[PDB]
Amino acid sequence: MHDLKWSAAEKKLAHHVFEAALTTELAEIMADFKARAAAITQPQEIWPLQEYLARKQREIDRKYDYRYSQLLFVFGQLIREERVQEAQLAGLSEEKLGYIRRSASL
Amino acid sequence: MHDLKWSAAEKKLAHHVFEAALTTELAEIMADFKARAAAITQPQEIWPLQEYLARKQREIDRKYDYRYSQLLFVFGQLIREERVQEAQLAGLSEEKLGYIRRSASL
Repeated sequence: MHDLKWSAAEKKLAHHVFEAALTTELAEIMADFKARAAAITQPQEIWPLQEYLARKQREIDRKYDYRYSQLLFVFGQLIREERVQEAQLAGLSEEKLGYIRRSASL
Repeated sequence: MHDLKWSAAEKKLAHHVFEAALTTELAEIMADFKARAAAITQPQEIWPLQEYLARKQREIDRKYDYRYSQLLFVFGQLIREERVQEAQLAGLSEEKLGYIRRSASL
């Protein structure tokens, strides 16, 4: 809940970085899911798979919050996870980058 | 909601037939699930897979109702689906078999 003004260039650059990170992570999840599915030998084993999928959807939902008021926190958190690099967001304002860096400290 | 008395031999035979049918159907579902999972190419496609799994769990839950008051209906319904044959339940009472046959008519 950072109420700053975003330029068109800022929303464009943010969209590119958000998408790149989300795409990479979802690819990872899809590969893991498929692996787990293939490894199933007994019907009851579908249960733990559903537990995984639920946890992953919730995780993604919370982490990839595409609301501008939240994007500085999101980016910081992705930088902390090493899914985004600060260089990718250099076009954003210095104010924004400061907030992102602080968010990468939580 | 058929309130009849069941002998030990009757519950034993019923258990054998119930298990045989459930085992076959769950094997089918597991194979289909695995096929669908393997065929997924995009993350969003996990959604329709979850819709399938939910429908299948509900279906099984309702159909394989292991309560003695309901087993004559269950068996009749499985006979109608061709997952059980009446010969498998010949050891049950004639009264029970009559109820099963009527249930196979719905």
